[PDB]
Amino acid sequence: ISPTVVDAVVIGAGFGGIYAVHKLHNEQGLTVVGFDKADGPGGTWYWNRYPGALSDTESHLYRFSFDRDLLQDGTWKTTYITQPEILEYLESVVDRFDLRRHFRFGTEVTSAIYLEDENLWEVSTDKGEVYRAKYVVNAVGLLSAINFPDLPGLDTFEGETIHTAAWPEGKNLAGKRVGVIGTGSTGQQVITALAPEVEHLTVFVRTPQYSVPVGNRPVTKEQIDAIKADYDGIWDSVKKSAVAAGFEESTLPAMSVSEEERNRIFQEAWDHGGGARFMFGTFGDIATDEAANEAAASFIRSKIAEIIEDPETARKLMPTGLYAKRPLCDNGYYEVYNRPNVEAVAIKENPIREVTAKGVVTEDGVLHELDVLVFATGFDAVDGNYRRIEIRGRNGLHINDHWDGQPTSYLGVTTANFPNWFMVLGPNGPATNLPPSIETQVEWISDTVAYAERNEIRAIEPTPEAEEEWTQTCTDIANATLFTRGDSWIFPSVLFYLGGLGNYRNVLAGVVADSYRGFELKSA
Ligand SMILES: Cc1cc2nc3c(=O)[nH]c(=O)nc-3n(C[C@H](O)[C@H](O)[C@H](O)COP(=O)(O)OP(=O)(O)OC[C@H]3O[C@@H](n4cnc5c(N)ncnc54)[C@H](O)[C@@H]3O)c2cc1C
Ligand SMILES: NC(=O)c1ccc[n+]([C@@H]2O[C@H](COP(=O)([O-])OP(=O)(O)OC[C@H]3O[C@@H](n4cnc5c(N)ncnc54)[C@H](OP(=O)(O)O)[C@@H]3O)[C@@H](O)[C@H]2O)c1
Repeated sequence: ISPTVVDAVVIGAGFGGIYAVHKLHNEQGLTVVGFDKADGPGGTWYWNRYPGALSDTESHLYRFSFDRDLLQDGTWKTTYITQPEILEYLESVVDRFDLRRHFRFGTEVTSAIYLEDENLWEVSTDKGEVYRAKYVVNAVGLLSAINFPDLPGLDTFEGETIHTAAWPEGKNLAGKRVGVIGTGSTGQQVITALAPEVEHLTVFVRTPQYSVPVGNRPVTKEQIDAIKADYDGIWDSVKKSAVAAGFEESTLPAMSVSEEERNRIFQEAWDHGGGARFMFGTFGDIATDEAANEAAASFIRSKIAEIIEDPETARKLMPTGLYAKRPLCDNGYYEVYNRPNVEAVAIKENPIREVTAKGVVTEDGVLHELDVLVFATGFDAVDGNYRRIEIRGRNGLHINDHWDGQPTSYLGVTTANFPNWFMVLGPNGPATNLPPSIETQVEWISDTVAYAERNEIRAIEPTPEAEEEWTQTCTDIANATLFTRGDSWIFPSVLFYLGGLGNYRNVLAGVVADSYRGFELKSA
């Protein structure tokens, strides 16, 4: 059968995909079809329904900003929002802009083959059908594939095995014996939510992490209205900031003030709450200066030692090393360990021997009775959802052979040898990866497509020299941080632009004004 021919294909129905379909169809009038493996929209907020799921950014900012009427209709109950609220918000956006009919849900894109003679992309699905399109927009997230630790004799357990990425909604664990492995952001959130309802909780710790409070407080009607009356100024300042989190970012060097004043600013941020506020709203050299970083790390350690009453229990949860990741927060995570029904096992000192029929025995002889075992282990990286599908550009070159070593890009949204092919939150993009960052990229992509249609452009792609130049820029910015030292969230090659959202917006604007510097344009 002959494929369906459309202007644009969109892959993924999260924040990015929803916005791209709305810009491409409703604004520019282009024919558009979108896909997602999920049975509905939501993206990461469709898949992740574990108890405790929470926004890392505050409620009034964890949403779209492009529509002024939609912002004035928003509502929320606490300073942060849960997964059910975010899912309902994205579902209502889909209905408000009549986007649902443009999507094929429950469908996977299995291949994308560029045909140079026709200057069209051939897209085929796991369910049989075939499309051809002029532009492909990839909003495929960072899901990659779930991680599962193969513990000896796993399929002996007569209980339930649950991974946080596949939580069966409505599952009731009140009154059960539960184990959790994993103490990342997801583990901390699940541990906090389960502990007041379960009969017993056993946390298998491998590497404790730094975490600050979140400060999720109730909100009144008058506060929501105050935010709504200054919405334009609020978004204008967020879009010029570096981390786009709602606070003023400090330029004050940490070791330049007295120890009393340093302790006061740390404590004021800690009482407020916020991972980003603590790392970037207190001083300006926590990520760049050794002594500044140590000061913040040991302040968090002293907070953990005050909270946890048992000193032997505090020791197992005491983090060490550079305070240098994407800043975690929590809603009473440390206090959980003072409950008498919560036990912590340090896997490095007391490793798991192998799991029995109804529990896990460890190497000192103790078997912990468990009804269910929760796996809060992670996934992989950004390139995971790109490398698992057949993507072939000019001369049929595979995306794996093109990114033979490390995922590269030009300005985070394109790559050489792959014309009319764009990435939302791809490699070499900004580390800040929230809605306002998504809006920036989807808006650049939509404008570039409009520019091509108006000026009769048949194919745009970046030059290899422009791509290499962008890689140099991301590595130079990265090598001024402490992150590089040792190995941070990286591939030996950098993986993110760390200049902040405002500097990233200035780069994108300059490229367009300079007549799309870096891109070859094939006319006619
Ligand atoms: C619990 C949690 C809390 C978070 N909180 C924050 C926060 O507050 N701030 C922040 O900045 N970030 C946060 N993040 C992450 C960030 O918001 C997301 O990375 C971002 O929303 C990505 O939006 P997206 O639309 O690009 O991708 P996603 O939401 O990940 O959606 C991508 C979609 O593409 C689909 N897809 C992928 N490959 C294919 C394929 N081959 N065929 C078909 N469909 C495909 C997937 O099914 C998926 O639904 C959080 C993440 C989690 C898990
Ligand atoms: N960008 C944002 O704003 C934002 C916000 C929220 C969430 N997120 C994303 O959410 C993810 C974090 O959630 P997550 O907790 O699922 O991932 P994670 O950060 O990778 O945590 C996985 C946890 O499981 C442990 N673990 C993994 N394999 C193990 C094994 N074989 N044996 C024992 N323990 C094992 C890890 O310990 P070790 O560390 O010792 O290996 C770690 O504690 C990341 O992808 C992050 O980017 C992002």
